[PDB]
Amino acid sequence: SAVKAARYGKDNVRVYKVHKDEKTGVQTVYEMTVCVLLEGEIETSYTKADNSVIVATDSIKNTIYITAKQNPVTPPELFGSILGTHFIEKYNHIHAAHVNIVCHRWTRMDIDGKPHPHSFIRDSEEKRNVQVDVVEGKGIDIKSSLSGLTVLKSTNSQFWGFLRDEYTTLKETWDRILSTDVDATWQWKNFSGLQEVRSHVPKFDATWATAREVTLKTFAEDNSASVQATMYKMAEQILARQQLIETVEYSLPNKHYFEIDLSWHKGLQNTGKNAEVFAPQSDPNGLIKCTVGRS
Amino acid sequence: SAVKAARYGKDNVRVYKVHKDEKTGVQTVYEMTVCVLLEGEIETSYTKADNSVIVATDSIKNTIYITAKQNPVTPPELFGSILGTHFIEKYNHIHAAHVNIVCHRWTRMDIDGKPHPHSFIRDSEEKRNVQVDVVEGKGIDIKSSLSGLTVLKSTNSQFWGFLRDEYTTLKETWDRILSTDVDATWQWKNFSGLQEVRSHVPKFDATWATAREVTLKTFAEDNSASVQATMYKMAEQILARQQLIETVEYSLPNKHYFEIDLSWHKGLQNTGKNAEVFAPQSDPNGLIKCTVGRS
Amino acid sequence: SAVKAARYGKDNVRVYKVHKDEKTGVQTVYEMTVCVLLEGEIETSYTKADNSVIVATDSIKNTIYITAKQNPVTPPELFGSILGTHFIEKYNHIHAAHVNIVCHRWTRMDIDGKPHPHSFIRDSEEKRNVQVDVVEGKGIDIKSSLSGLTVLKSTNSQFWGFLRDEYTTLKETWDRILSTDVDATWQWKNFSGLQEVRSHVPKFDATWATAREVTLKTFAEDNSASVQATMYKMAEQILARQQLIETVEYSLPNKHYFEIDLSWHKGLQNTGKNAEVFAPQSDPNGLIKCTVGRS
Amino acid sequence: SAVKAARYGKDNVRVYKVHKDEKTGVQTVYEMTVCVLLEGEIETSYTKADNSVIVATDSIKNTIYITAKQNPVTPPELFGSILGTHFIEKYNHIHAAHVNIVCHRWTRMDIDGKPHPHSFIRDSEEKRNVQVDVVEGKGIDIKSSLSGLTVLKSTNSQFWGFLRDEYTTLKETWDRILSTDVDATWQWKNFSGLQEVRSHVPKFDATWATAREVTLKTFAEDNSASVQATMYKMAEQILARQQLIETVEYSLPNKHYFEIDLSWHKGLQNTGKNAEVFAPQSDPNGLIKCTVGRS
Ligand SMILES: O=c1[nH]c(=O)c2nc(O)[nH]c2[nH]1
Ligand SMILES: O=c1[nH]c(=O)c2nc(O)[nH]c2[nH]1
Ligand SMILES: O=c1[nH]c(=O)c2nc(O)[nH]c2[nH]1
Ligand SMILES: O=c1[nH]c(=O)c2nc(O)[nH]c2[nH]1
Ligand SMILES: [Cl-]
Ligand SMILES: [Cl-]
Ligand SMILES: [Cl-]
Ligand SMILES: [Cl-]
Ligand code: NA
Ligand code: NA
Ligand code: NA
Ligand code: NA
Repeated sequence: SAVKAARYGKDNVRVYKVHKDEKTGVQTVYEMTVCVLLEGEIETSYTKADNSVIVATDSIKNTIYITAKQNPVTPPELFGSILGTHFIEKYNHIHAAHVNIVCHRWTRMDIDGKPHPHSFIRDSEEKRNVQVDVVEGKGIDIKSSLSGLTVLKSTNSQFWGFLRDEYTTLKETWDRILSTDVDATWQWKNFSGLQEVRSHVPKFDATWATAREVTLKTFAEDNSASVQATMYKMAEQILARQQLIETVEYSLPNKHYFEIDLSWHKGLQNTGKNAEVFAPQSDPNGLIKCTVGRS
Repeated sequence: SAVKAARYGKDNVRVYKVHKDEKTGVQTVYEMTVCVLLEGEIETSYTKADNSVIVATDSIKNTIYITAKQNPVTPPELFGSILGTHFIEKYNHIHAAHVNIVCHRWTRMDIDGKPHPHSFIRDSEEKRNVQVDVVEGKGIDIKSSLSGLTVLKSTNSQFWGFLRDEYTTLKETWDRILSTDVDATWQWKNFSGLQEVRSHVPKFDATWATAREVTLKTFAEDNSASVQATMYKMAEQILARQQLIETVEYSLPNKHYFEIDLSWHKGLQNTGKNAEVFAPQSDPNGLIKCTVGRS
Repeated sequence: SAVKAARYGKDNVRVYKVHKDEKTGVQTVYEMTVCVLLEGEIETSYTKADNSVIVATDSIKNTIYITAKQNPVTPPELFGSILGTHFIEKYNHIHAAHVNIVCHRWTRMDIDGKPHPHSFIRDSEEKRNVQVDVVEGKGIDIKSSLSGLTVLKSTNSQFWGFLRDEYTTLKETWDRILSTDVDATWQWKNFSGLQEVRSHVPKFDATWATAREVTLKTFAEDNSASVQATMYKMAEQILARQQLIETVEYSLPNKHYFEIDLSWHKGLQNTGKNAEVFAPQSDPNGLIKCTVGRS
Repeated sequence: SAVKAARYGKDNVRVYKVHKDEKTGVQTVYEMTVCVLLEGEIETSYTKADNSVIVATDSIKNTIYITAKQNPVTPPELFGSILGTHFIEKYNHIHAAHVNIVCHRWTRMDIDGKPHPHSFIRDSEEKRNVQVDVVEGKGIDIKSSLSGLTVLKSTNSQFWGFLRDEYTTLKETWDRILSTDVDATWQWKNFSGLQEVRSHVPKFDATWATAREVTLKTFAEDNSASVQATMYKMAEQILARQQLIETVEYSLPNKHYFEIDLSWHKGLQNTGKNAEVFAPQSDPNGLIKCTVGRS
């Protein structure tokens, strides 16, 4: 037998960094959870018990802290590219570094209508992520995403005209609840190295904001024919506004809210146009995925 | 042996209700998770296999939906009191009803600076809860609360002057991070029945808003001497502004963020005044509780 | 306003201890998660910012490790009583200690039919817990429990003869699935102090084993008339076999498994006696509780 | 823009099936959680709001229940292949079906040393999974796995001889705790269709048992030089015993247990050979992966 693939590192490394403006007294915090997996000429640590080729995962943890100390941690696309580049430049036998970053939300509090200088609030479990693959000789591939963005619209969603056969019981509808937890990923054009990543730094935060705004506005305003149709419109817009993006992938749960027939109780009307009370369903759930690129 | 206590019912009943303003076209959604436990003369269902005294938990589920259909579900203090009163009035052998309600956040989206009529966003995992105990002959006891309100301040927190003995290693500090997930409960004066609860309906939403505002403002502005000292100030204010409240209870985790000594690496300075990068600790965590009443 | 109640300490303190038999070479591991909350004359840490009365929670953490080093950690009833006694004896102003212990399962592996000397397997998420309240002048109150014991029987469960009115839709049944996650707690006679707790040490492990065996055997063999009726039989037996127990409390979810009517599809029969495929329900769920004592 | 990839279906479909032996009266239960995602000529549901090409996810749910009713659900490799084949044979425009199955453990209870005919116990959160990709014209690809198998050995694990530079603080050790949650996947030779899958049915359960036994025995007996070295030995054996397997992939967290230096307290010795009490670390954790194939 042979080692066909191998990667190892440190997962779930929690990092907090604070910036302090000496002038204004205004402090800004950043919190993230970092994973780094390395590949390279490390097969003999598996086959021969040869640990000389292993950069200990504890050392990898240390390197994450040190790197955060000496460099900006925002935007995460940049920090990840610095962190990954470090490993392939520092260690001659390590030819790829895979860096995953989950950014947690610490939003500045408004107290008495005024932004507070050093107090924050986790105003949502929504994340902002990046996956950075730094491969020696092949540049830097970056996938940005937002996840855990949970929304619901109480009307202006439809689902009719679908295939009906002997396995079908679902009734067509022209008015239903649509709720989902949005997972959106935009993959960037391959970058040649750190210098090129640095040259596009302003585009990362701007593109994250545009992806979020487009997702929210399109969800809210589209008279949805289906989750499929709605998510395609989102992806189409994001591509049109950032040429450095090659693809956009959406993954959307369809979190069902069932009508409750209460007519058995005193002829109470609670279906169709009379539907007020619904039963949210934990499971099962639809799962719709699409990857959209350029023609 | 004998039955000393017994209660049974339905837990985790998810409910969604929509209100539709025919005029403005503006829709408002409410989602909650409801638990109802009943007590009474039901001992023989345990001792004699006598199910004639059991109001099936499935029926209890049905009753929650029907009640939500026919009554307002906001404020939750009112809905809970209606739901609990129903069981003790309807069934002669059922002398107490315990109703727990967890309200989930569906916040109206702002699209292009304008409130959207029927789209929403789960803008936080923060909850608003109520525990309503309706006891026949003894009225209605209500405990309101907010939970999952997670905050962090990066400075203006201290902890020094504590007891030092041979079990102590903790260094005194005059500048640290303070982060917690707030759990606050305010217990109302016992109400005589539904009519009295109805008479104070406007006070429930107002008091929830005041408890939240006081918690946030006091956290942000207090130069904290300790979690103990800070939470007492919160409780003191809430009591002063709502006379119908008898007690206020806070339960606050102290979620630690440790300094990282990086001096072993090229004399890098990252402690004390030079501290920029911290390691958030998942566990363990301090746990501070206090119940404050009137003298 | 005034401080009506106050307690503070350390939660989620993970502890691992290994015992090594020098003779046999056989090692035994113990893992637990510990919480300690203290009460006493500590009101001025809340009201006056007086930290001199605070035994830092970090020190409490240290004390847990030290105590585990110097004492047996099994049975948990004993370890908890030692840990709690320590705080009220050591600190003159601390009059109560509340100690919660969650024991995790590390079961010795069988390799080739032979017990392995130092390898283990988490053979279930079932726990064994204790809550120990050590109050100065009032002795030691201990509540032992097992939790997360999840079972299912595919027949020999019934539910008929329950109350039917206009809120009832549930059909009577003489054959259904019964599944639950068992939570059982047995409260011991108050002990006068550590010496008395030590004198009954052998009874703690024996009584835990009996409570588990009785729960499992009664669940498996009882032709259940209801969850109520079945759980009472369990409690009755446990009381009969350990006179040092004052009460036994069960809390049992009724985790529903619904029949699926597939007759709409080619007259497929899947209900009643023909029921083979069921839909497990995540929520809602029945919740049945009972506390049984001695007459 | 264009649709580069698309798949949609139903996730988290919980299924329970019971088998009843009319002769012995012995009942056997199976529970699983199923996901089915379809691909094909369905791009116009995204681009043109054309739902005529959509086999509703609700219908997919129905089809899972019906299929379970009419076919064996064990081994899961077979059930998944039947379920996936159905979709590509039934619908002319659907060219691939992806079926994920998570099997939950319901282990027959032993009551009084005797197997009980219809009572079971969730004796672990360990799973048995399968991922089945049925592609029209390209056969059936099956990946079997076990996950959530959590183990710990208290000695006979080492880690020394690793790379040391200016980012290294980790001390070499010749005796440490090793604990992990095992994730093991074995990928089968591509099958031509259902008939070939049926012909190898006995090999699926046998190979799962061998993978589990090899994992446990090798973990327990190997004087581990590293997680890398140990997991390679496991993979090597599994390949040697089942020729129909092409690759074996392990993914192993290294769940750290830190020594606690208690010497600051009365010279208490708790490190090295004197180490008895450890602090389990929730995070961070090492993550080691390897894919092993045939040379
Ligand atoms: O938007 C939807 N897309 C679907 O594919 C689908 N299938 C359903 O059963 N409902 C659905 N709603
Ligand atoms: O605010 C605090 N209260 C405490 O009781 C405490 N104990 C610590 O170790 N730190 C602490 N911080
Ligand atoms: O064992 C049961 N006890 C109950 O109270 C109950 N209520 C149901 O609807 N089903 C039930 N099953
Ligand atoms: O088995 C191990 N493999 C590793 O790569 C490693 N790195 C550490 O720091 N410890 C480790 N233990
Ligand atoms: Cl769907
Ligand atoms: Cl604390
Ligand atoms: Cl029930
Ligand atoms: Cl590691
Ligand atoms: Na390299
Ligand atoms: Na009554
Ligand atoms: Na004392
Ligand atoms: Na086809």
